[PDB]
This record gives sequence, structure tokens and C-alpha cells, in this order.
Amino acid sequence: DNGLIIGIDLGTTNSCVSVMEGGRPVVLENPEGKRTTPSIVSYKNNEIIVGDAAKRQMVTNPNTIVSIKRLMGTSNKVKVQNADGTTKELSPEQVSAQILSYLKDFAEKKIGKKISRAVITVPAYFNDAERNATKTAGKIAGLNVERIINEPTAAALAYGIDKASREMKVLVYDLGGGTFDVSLLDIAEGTFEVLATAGDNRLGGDDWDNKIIEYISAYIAKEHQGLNLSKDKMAMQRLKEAAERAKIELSAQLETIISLPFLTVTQKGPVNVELKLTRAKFEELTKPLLERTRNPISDVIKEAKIKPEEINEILLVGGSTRMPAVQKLVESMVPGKKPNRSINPDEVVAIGAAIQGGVLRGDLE
Ligand SMILES: Nc1ncnc2c1ncn2[C@@H]1O[C@H](COP(=O)(O)OP(=O)(O)NP(=O)(O)O)[C@@H](O)[C@H]1O
Ligand SMILES: [Mg+2]
Repeated sequence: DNGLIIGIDLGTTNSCVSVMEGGRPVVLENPEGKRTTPSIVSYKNNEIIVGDAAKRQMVTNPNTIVSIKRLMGTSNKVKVQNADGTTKELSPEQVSAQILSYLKDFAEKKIGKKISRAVITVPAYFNDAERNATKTAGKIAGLNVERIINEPTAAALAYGIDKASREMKVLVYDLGGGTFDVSLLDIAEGTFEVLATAGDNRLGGDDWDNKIIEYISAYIAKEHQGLNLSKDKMAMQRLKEAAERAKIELSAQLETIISLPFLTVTQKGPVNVELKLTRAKFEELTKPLLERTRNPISDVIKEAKIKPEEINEILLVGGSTRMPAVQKLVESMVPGKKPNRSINPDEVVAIGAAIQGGVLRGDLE
């Protein structure tokens, strides 16, 4: 009853699990060797597949469920089809529980012990029904959910901001795969207060991917008309994979090559893609997405009735904050301050959850 409390970031796009070990948070690798796991679940009767293997069929398999977080707290159901043609209705709690179960299972094997306790994170804007859905998901997965904490709070814990000696105002800019959250926190006496939030729950790294897809589709259109490219699910799965890969490479390099031999066929033979995409062109194509992240910063400043100079620290959270242009935009909006991105931005929320778990378990060594 007083064992380890793991920390879980249950994201729209990806999930991550961490635990305290020897007085430091450790991020646990899944069985594919990855430190994050896609929040994606595929159903084949009783055989349920989670994570990377499910992401590889997200476009091609009608019984693969993505983006379930968006339904948490509602009584909407998702449907999957059994082998015998009957339909199975699933709650968001049930599908989320499969992601939580997968994390729990591989965590147990890595740690070498059974695990029955967790802290799970949620967006700051989640209401009681949304939080309760998340707790229920944990319960279905065999986890006593010791606390639900907010994602920006978790990130601040990871950076140790609660240990600050003076009162701190902290801006959290969190750009994930599906959603964009800006939060202004006040941390005083080791307690967190959310002063203001803003953002767009329909804006995230997927949109940047989708712009590259749009671009490739327009390239194809210069040489081919009437292809009906969307109806080719195989082609669409490949385009999504290629787009995300190209985007990621452009966070580190100034150019990337998109190569898609035999993408689809026309009456004159195969359609191929060989395109060099520079960072500058990628940034021009995605400028409207980037710019949409600016006003939410100013929104939180306005609502909290602060001046920009009152922001003591900025935290970059979410995988998309690896993009150079995003970093630059944030710098431009809080002049003088160097944002924090030293803790891997797609692990920082889970790390904070794990620190919260250690605190709840007690025992100072
Ligand atoms: N190096 C990189 N450069 C650019 N984008 C990246 C990089 N690494 C990861 N991403 C993107 O980060 C996004 C996933 O962010 P992540 O923070 O893991 O999502 P999440 O926690 O599920 N949050 P959310 O989707 O908003 O509910 C995807 O769009 C990835 O392609
Ligand atoms: Mg996130």
C-alpha cells in the first residue's frame, strides 16, 4: 500500500512514464526502446496493441483509435468491429486504460516490481468530469491514482521551481502534437496557483506535419491530375510518416530530403516524390501555425495583469518546442529571458509527475 508511485503523462499524441530511483527521476523505456509511447490503441477482438505498432496502422486500420484524450470527460463512445461483425462500444476511460496498462506493464518489468500507484497529469483546463475520467482510466488499469496534477505544474516540479526561495511567476509554453497550451503560474511557499491559461486545443505539431503533406500533394499535382490521393490509405500512411520525419530532421539540419518512390500509380505508371525541403521553406509554409501561438502568450500576460518583465522563468514543454522557430518566437515575447529546454521537453511532464509521486510516498532517503 506504500510502494512506488509512478508518474504518467497521458498525452493526446504520446505518453510517458517515469519513476523516482535513487533520489532522481528516471524515464522508463518501452519494449521498442523508446522513452515515449504513442497514445494509440488498436483492437482485434481481445488482442489489443498499444503504441508504436498501432501508430503504424493509424491510417490503414479502422479499429485503431487515436486522439482519445479529446473525448475524456464526455459520454461519447468509440466503436470498433469484432471479427463476427458485431460492434464493441468503448468509453474514453477504457481506451485510455489500455495506454495506462501498457505503461504499467513495461514499467513493472523495468523496475522489477509490481506497481499499483500513480500520479497522472492532465491539462490545467480539465474540469472535474475530465479529471475523474482520468482517475477512472487509472483504476481500470490497476493503478491507485494518488493525485491528478496539472501538466504545467508537473513541468515546474521537474525544474525544481517549487524550491525557489522567492515567489516566482512562470510562463509555460507547451506545444505538443495536438494541442497548444500557455499557462502563467505563481509559485509561492511551495504552492502553485494557475493565474491564467490560453491556447488552442486544435493546434499542435500534427499541423506542421500536415503542411508538409499539403505541400507534397501540391508538388504531385504539378505533374499529375485526378489521382484521388486521399483514398489511398497506404499512400496516406506513408505521407504522414515522411512528413513527421522531415519536420523532425529540420529541427537539427537546414535541409531534408523527402523520398517516396512508388507512392501511388496512375495510368502512366508510378507516382514518385523526391523533394528537398529547406528549413527556410518549411518555416514559410508553417508561418500561420507559428504565429497563431503568439497571441496566447499576450493573453495570459493581459489576464494576469502583469508586465512581461514580471515573468521570472519560461519553460518550453512539448516535442514541438524543439523547432528553432518556436524557440525564437518565445524569446521574442519575453525579452531578456532565456527559456528553459534543458530537460527533454517531451519527458518533462512525466518527470514532474514522478517527483510528485516520490513526494507523496514520503521517505527522504
Ligand atoms: N525534434 C523535433 N522537432 C519537431 N517536432 C518534434 C520533435 N520531436 C517531437 N516533435 C513533435 O512533438 C509532437 C508530440 O509532442 P508531445 O509533447 O509528445 O505530445 P503530447 O504530450 O501528446 N501533447 P498533446 O498532443 O498536445 O496532447 C509531435 O508533433 C512530434 O512530431
Ligand atoms: Mg503534452
